[PDB]
Amino acid sequence: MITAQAVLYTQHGEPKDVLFTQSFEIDDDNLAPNEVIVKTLGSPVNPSDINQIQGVFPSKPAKTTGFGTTEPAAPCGNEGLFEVIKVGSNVSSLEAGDWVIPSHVNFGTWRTHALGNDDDFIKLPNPAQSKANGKPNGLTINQGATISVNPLTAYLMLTHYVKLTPGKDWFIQNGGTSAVGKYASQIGKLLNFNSISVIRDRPNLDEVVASLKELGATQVITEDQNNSREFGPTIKEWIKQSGGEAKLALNCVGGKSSTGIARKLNNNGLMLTYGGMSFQPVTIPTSLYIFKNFTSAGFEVTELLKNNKELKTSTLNQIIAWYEEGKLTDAKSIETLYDGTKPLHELYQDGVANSKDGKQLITY
Amino acid sequence: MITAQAVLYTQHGEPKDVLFTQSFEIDDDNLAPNEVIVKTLGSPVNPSDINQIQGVFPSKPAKTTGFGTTEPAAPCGNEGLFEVIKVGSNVSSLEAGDWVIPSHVNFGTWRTHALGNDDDFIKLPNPAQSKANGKPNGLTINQGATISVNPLTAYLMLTHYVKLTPGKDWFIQNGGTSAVGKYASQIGKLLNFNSISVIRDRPNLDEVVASLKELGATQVITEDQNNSREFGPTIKEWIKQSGGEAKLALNCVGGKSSTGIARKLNNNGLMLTYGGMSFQPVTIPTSLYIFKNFTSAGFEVTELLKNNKELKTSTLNQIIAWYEEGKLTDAKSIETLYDGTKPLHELYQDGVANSKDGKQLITY
Repeated sequence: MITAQAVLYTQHGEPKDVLFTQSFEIDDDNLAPNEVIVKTLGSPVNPSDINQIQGVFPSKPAKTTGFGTTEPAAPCGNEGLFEVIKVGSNVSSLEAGDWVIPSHVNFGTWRTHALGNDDDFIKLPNPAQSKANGKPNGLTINQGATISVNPLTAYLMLTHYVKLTPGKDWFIQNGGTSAVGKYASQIGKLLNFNSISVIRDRPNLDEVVASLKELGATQVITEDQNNSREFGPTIKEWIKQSGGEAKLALNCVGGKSSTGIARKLNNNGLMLTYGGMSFQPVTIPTSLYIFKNFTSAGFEVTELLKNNKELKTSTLNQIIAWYEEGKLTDAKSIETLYDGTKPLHELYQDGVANSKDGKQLITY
Repeated sequence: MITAQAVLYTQHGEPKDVLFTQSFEIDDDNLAPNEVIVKTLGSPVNPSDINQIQGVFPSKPAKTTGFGTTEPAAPCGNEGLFEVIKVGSNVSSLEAGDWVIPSHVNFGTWRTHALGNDDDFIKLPNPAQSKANGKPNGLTINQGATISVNPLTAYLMLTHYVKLTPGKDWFIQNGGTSAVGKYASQIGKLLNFNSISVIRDRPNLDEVVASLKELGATQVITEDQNNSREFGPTIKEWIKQSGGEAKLALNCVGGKSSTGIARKLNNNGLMLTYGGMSFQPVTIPTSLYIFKNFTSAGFEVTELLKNNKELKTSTLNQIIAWYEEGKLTDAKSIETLYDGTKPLHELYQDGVANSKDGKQLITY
């Protein structure tokens, strides 16, 4: 009998206030034919996880008594990497030792173990399988645990909405040093898309710029330069010389930044908003809508993929392969190991609180 | 040999400063086979007309000498009602006495007469023709002179982008007392679309509200109510009881107003921005994009119909029919009759200056 820990809440609110840790048991001698037991390897703290706990995310796991609680409680975390421990008599798609991620949202990944059906999971190659398949790299635990949200977000925003002509057309994005921003630069490079990354000014600007250009940003400018028309002419010349157009804007900041990148688009431009920096609405000049046929839309990967398994699968398969082939690199997470000396929910509360330091991965 | 007057400018700027009237001549004894001569019956002062004269607008008429000016000058006005007075030998589509509007922009409708091709015009039934064919009404001159932009704008925004289910679904619009707002309220009633009109508060609010409801607004609310967090439930209750959804917002104000009507849409809502007050950018909370799959787009009827004659014709025919059936009404213009005792351009200047008193129509 396995004793496991889950991070739960009985009511919505701030993670710092409502989270707690619940012990529960999994009977590993009592497996229905299609059931699978997994043990968590790592799961990150994402803004959408927090939004779920706050009660504002579109989708959230149902509160239930399934963890043996007194009141209905919901689990936390939408993504993470697990190792298959044991499978039921009718399970062929998975076996012990396999790496898996949840097949759907609301699984609850902030916990040590889970019991599910085989179709609750999507198999990733573990490093031994990648090596046997002749691939130059295996996935790391961070790469598997963070593969389902930010890399798919970048890929789908660049490919699913407007068709950029390879070698010619441009996308522009703010939050250039964010996780999704760095994925989009890399994917833009792989797809032969030109791009401008707008970033905040920093002490080590020259280093960040060179680093982002290495990742695949064609040009890197600061927010100041995004908003200066002393700097403006530089950008239209870039687009001019390429023979293409700026067709797509990726916004995760809002406010003045979103206006700035929106103004850089050519006619019939599309902006996708997939994140927002606090109390800043997306602010677009009326003239862009009326005269430049600008469109501003939203992107949220979990809603997009909810009833589109084929799209999820093909996208995920391409990200997995790009990691195996050394074509994509993740940003390093700050990893906190759960050794059982500190309550699991506290590790995740720290992760929420410290997310400003960088991506927080709780590992096991 | 016809003596004609045109309102013109040699330099962009305020109509206050730059407009003047020139005489020019039209030789009616020598028409090319496809040519037509029209006299102006009426043409309005519209926002875009003023914009072209200032120059801030996109598309303008080219500055030439064709009106016999001592310097290159441009004509003013894009909307107008004309009567055919004489056609060329190959003109079958039009006869003397026919009513026509320009088939394209940049026509120059602030003048007494025009010479063009038969394909520069679109035929409308004059009242004699409507009446003879048993129609309960014929077009007034104002209805004909203002039919090409605002009625088409309202009709197309309501029908061309999202399908509102009759009796059930809602659109919401701001600028509820604008010319387009009032057409949209009427068309909504005609097509069984529910609508909320948001309007600025006024000393005679009760009268305006009653008037808009008679035109076809289902509900009318103030910008204060639009801004009210606490009013949310009432509006949700309106939509729930209809068993429909709010699918479509029409924005011509920007700022807080655009925010307020955006928030009132159900998930997967579409906003169309077709106008904007002063400064104001379209301000949309990041959450609408990310959590409610909100889309905000533009509408400009000139670009939409630029190469879609079939759509323009189909739409125009419906507006014409409704005017004839007495099912659609225009807002009354302040009419200023040009009789030659005052320079033509001065009438239009007075029109621009007195624009806040209402739609200004210069008649002939």
